[PDB]
Amino acid sequence: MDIKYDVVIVGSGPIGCTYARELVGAGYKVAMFDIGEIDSGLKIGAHKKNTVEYQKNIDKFVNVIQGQLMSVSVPVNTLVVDTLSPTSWQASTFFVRNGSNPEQDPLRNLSGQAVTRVVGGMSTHWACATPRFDREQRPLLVKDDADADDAEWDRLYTKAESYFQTGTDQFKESIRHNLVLNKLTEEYKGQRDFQQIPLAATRRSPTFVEWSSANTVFDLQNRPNTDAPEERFNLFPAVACERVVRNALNSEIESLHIHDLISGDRFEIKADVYVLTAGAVHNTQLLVNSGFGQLGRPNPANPPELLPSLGSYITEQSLVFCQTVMSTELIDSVKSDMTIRGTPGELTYSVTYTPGASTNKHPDWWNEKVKNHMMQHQEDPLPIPFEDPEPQVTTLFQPSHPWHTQIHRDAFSYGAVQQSIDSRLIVDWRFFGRTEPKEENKLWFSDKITDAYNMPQPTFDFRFPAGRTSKEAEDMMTDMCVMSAKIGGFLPGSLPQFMEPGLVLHLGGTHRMGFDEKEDNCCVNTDSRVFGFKNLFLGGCGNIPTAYGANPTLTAMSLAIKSCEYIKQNFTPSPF
Amino acid sequence: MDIKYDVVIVGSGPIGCTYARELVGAGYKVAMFDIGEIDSGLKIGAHKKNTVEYQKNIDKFVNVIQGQLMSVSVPVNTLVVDTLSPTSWQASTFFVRNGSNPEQDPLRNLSGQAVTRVVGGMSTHWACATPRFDREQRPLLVKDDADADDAEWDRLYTKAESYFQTGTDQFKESIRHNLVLNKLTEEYKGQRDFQQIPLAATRRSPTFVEWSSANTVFDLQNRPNTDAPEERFNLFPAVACERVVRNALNSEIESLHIHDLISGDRFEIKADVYVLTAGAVHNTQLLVNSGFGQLGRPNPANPPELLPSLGSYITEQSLVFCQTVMSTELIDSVKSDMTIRGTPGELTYSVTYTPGASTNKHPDWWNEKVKNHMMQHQEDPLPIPFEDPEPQVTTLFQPSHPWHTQIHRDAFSYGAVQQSIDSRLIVDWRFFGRTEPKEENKLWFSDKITDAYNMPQPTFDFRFPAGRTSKEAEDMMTDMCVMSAKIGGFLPGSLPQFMEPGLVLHLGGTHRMGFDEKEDNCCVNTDSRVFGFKNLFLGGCGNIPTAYGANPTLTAMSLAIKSCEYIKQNFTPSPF
Amino acid sequence: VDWRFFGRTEPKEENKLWFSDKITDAYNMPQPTFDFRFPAGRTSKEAEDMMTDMCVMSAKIGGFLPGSLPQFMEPGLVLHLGGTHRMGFDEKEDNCCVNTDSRV
Amino acid sequence: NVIQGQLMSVSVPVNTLVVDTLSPTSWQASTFFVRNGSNPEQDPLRNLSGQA
Ligand SMILES: Cc1cc2nc3c(=O)[nH]c(=O)nc-3n(C[C@H](O)[C@H](O)[C@H](O)COP(=O)(O)OP(=O)(O)OC[C@H]3O[C@@H](n4cnc5c(N)ncnc54)[C@H](O)[C@@H]3O)c2cc1C
Ligand SMILES: Cc1cc2nc3c(=O)[nH]c(=O)nc-3n(C[C@H](O)[C@H](O)[C@H](O)COP(=O)(O)OP(=O)(O)OC[C@H]3O[C@@H](n4cnc5c(N)ncnc54)[C@H](O)[C@@H]3O)c2cc1C
Repeated sequence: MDIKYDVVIVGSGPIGCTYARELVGAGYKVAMFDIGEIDSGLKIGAHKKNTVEYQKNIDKFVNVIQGQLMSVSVPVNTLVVDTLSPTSWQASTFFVRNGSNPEQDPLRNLSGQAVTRVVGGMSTHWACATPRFDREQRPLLVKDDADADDAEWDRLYTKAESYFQTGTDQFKESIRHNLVLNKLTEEYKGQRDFQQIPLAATRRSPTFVEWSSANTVFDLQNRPNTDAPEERFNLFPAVACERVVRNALNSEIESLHIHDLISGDRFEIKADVYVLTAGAVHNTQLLVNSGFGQLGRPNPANPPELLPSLGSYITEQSLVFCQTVMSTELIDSVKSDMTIRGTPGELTYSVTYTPGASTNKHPDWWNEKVKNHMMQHQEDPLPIPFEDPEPQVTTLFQPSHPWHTQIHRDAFSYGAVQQSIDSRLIVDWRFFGRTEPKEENKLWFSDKITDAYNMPQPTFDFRFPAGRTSKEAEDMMTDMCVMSAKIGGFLPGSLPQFMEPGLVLHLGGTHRMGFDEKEDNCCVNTDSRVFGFKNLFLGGCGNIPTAYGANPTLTAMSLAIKSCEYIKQNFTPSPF
Repeated sequence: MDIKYDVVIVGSGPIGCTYARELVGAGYKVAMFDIGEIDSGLKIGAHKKNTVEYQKNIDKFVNVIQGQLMSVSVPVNTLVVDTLSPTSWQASTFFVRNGSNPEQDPLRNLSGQAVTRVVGGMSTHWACATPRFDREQRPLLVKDDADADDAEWDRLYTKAESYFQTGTDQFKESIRHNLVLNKLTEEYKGQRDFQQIPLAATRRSPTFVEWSSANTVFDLQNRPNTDAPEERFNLFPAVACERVVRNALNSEIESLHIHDLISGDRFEIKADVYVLTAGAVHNTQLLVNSGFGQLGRPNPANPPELLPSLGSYITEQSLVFCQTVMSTELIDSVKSDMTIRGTPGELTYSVTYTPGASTNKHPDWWNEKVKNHMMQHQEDPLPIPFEDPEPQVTTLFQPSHPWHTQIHRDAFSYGAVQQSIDSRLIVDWRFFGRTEPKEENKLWFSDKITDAYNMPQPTFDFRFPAGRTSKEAEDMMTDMCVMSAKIGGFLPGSLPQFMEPGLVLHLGGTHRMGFDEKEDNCCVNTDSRVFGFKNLFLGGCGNIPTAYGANPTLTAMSLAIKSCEYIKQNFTPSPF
Repeated sequence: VDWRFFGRTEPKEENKLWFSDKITDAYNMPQPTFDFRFPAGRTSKEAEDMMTDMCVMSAKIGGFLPGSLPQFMEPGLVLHLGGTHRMGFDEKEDNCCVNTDSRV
Repeated sequence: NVIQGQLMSVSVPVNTLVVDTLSPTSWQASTFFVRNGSNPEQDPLRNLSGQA
């Protein structure tokens, strides 16, 4: 291991890979550290759902997600167990057991918040939705010039969409996708617009989608190699990055202190440029362990030297969720162009349609698939083919419906096992609220309790803000009940509900961006540089300082691309 | 991909890897096909539990196991869902949905039986116990000379133990381990012997154990390579092997028909020698899809042409399970050698002991750990150090207790512990019964229903035989209840229970071994060669024809090694 | 607060309560058996609109209580069964069993 | 609880729950036979199961 690099990046998630891709491509000598390990196959940091086996068994992937997500702050457990044998060791109090955080108020938690420590980060298992934010949800990159701001976000998002391979066409021939898209489009005609979820993914075959991940952005292979002979990059897995060292004037970072988990050694790594992309919780943890913000229970009667806004104004979206079972009417409509004669299972049975008929409700491709299904599987009571891909439908956030929507099927940590109802009938509904940033909503770190890597234990003090955020969240639940009823009734066991705070994993604003540190109550500027420091940049959702409802990764990636522009304007790569 | 090899092996679990180690090492040109993919990291087919993150969070590994195990035969669901919306599409019958198997009788199933399709097979997540079988559980390799049989088994087991890196001291300095071991040793003094579970694992540090896997047997890297310039091996993942092609005379296999899951193309591969190691279920499926045994619901009115015993005489172990919470008396004895001054937390707190004082009940390595724990964590009410390794205690199968026992902690698809009771207190009890082989106990394949890979759907017809197997199983339950109570009372939520048939995953006898095809009712001889065929061999637990309680993998491995000795004597490597 | 919204069901000849000629109940009388589905058309469409109306209405008072989320209850839990010996003016014209004096 | 106690179900279909974890020595059913008051005439999917 070299001990000198041009650029060091902490975290190998898709935002650290954005910095790699830009900086390695421009000739910088780059090192990347991840506390976690290469597990995902020969494609380093690739999506774990890209196996034939998972794509044949997509519900099983929930268990993989559950397995790698580690809860961020678990309050002390107060469950009463009073049927132990009288001989068994029995506690007298609810003591600190099994990694729990006694700093945590159980009623002001994001109990669902969790992290993933693996090479590629959460992109090894995310659901790949990458919508753009409209102006109302998005921070300003240019003030007092809206068309210039729009133009800058358009250039960055388009680039970001190329890195992720974002598209809106991978599900265009699914019968279920079109059944639901067309119905919603018709019902809301001229009030709301429906489209495919923009997905970071490339379809390889009718039954397989290559989901994008960090690996798609940057392949994570050591360089130089035969494909990039003039580039320089080294990834170091199983390395915990613990602290950046500030110079005495707080104008520069002088080193990164690391802990190699396999050998035990602890080193200082020196770079020209330090990039932190360890996630919204862990960027904040590393900064606070390095003398930024305030360690310990916040204490206003004692102002921090540096970055007083760090870990305040945190935002996390409200999530409401339900599943439906498709209406009898919609399922009958699937075979509306068909002529069916005879009884299924006898030689006289047949299913035909008129190709190209002007008054057909469906296109020939749909009707051929129905026909074939019904004719080859005459025991099956449904018209939807067995390997039909899932619906992937959205109506994006608008002023009149200020929440993001997904009307689809995919794997999340809270997916349930359902066996009794045919899966072809079931559609998931996920509506995502925006949360106003408030100073009182905080991520802070204990000065006593440490986590499993011996770093300061994360602690949340969070409630959804009263006012607009809470009114929108309840309106959004109503919207989901109203809209979902157009498609079918709720699936028993997946009735409409707010999910545990944080489960949606879209935390932002922990190290937030703005034009001016004091006036905009922020930590980094629009180049993602930490105020006061020449050579320290932060990337990730933590930078986003606005109330958003749409999934944030694409936006965070776009900020990282602008950040790399600034780096390339201000630091020169070492000669090879 | 060449079309011609010396040896082809179907399956990359630890039994396939045994054939690979032996034959690639003896110079054969070998190819290995697996239907699943490389996921586990840059060590191909390595144990997934070997990440720093799993080992700091071992309870999460349960979720990984759940995600990768796919149920073999799921009967048609008959749960009544009568609270659907009146608008939702509603069933008239319990039709076949969600991959269920309409051939399956739900009351004669191995409902717990499941398979893993990944490179390395189940060894990417197993619990690494590798006991030898005593005479009573083991098939004869030598007729009419018990001491020669014994010597041949000892020679094979000792190689197998070398391949797996089997050891019995990786847990020797665990407090919890020794606390349980010592107490059980004393309670059964002169009646039963206790020891460490033999485990395929190597300890690397006080907090890290490298669990063994297929990778340990053979690293699965293509050859020739720098480290092995004279060897020849190619691994082809994501290739479903579908049929071995019999010659018209039923004397030889002429090719292996494969489906490349990524390109979609179907090929025939030629080899001199064909080795099937796809697991006890899928070896059987592949043979039946190739014209061996009988396809469809068994029909005596129609003897099959070849291997009439294929899929009959199947065995699976009964499994009883509970968890206990450590007794107060045992917990108090952990600290019996300590001198304690004053009062925890308070200034003057000191904990000491006298190294070597024969009045000590415990060794110095133990007291040093207790002492350090109690001084560095004075708030914690227990004297077991937080990083203490798990217990791994067994008393092996004996005539007077004819069941294998594990008294330990490890990750399985069930048995997830929880957060109310300190995990240092908890011990798992798994007792495993032996099941008599009976002809009427069968694994068969549908002639109409197919599985997710379009192969004949496996179907079980199984009950624990009445008589000894059933009597033993109930005696085993009582034995667990009596034994467990010397250590602590049951943990609420893990009370003593029989586990669902097949969850233990120790299925045997589906393609069983013997001396004589007809007199021994078997499919392969003691070289693992399919009767009548020159060039077809099977490996795995499916070979074992006896009633066994212990974990079968080491025994399967031993038979594979004998098989390789036959192959080496009877086929010549192509020139290199 | 509890929210209970009750829909009306169209009377359909095919929805029946009949009694076994073989199986008996606890008092040695013919075992009741149902053959029932909510009629498609108006009854079903109203019932779903009624669900939506409860979600829209209840939200004005508060959000759902976890563990008591909006759901259809098991058919008949409501115990308002009717029409098993129905009233009308004319036995044949009105497919009924009793007249407006409740006389058979 | 008073109410649940006095309400007797009018037609309970034959139960077809799978209990496959009985001890091997326990008496075990080969079919889903008529148990504990259930009604074999009743189609489980066209019932008023809450009628009592
Ligand atoms: C199930 C699921 C579904 C999701 N769906 C979507 C969606 O559809 N759309 C969307 O936009 N987002 C979604 N997300 C969220 C998305 O995955 C994250 O926003 C994204 O991965 C954030 O990227 P990142 O690079 O900032 O952080 P991460 O991906 O979290 O990567 C940060 C990394 O740094 C590491 N690290 C942490 N601390 C240290 C340290 N001290 N030293 C060294 N390394 C460290 C980690 O091990 C990790 O690799 C989903 C995620 C989940 C789990
Ligand atoms: C949680 C867990 C705990 C366990 N603990 C223990 C224990 O402690 N000790 C004990 O002895 N064992 C235990 N086992 C069982 C042990 O893992 C198996 O006995 C062992 O892996 C069998 O080895 P194998 O090589 O025969 O088969 P497998 O490991 O099942 O490998 C068979 C392989 O062949 C493949 N395949 C299947 N069909 C095809 C096909 N048609 N074409 C091509 N490839 C195919 C698979 O994808 C797979 O990789 C445990 C299992 C699990 C899941």
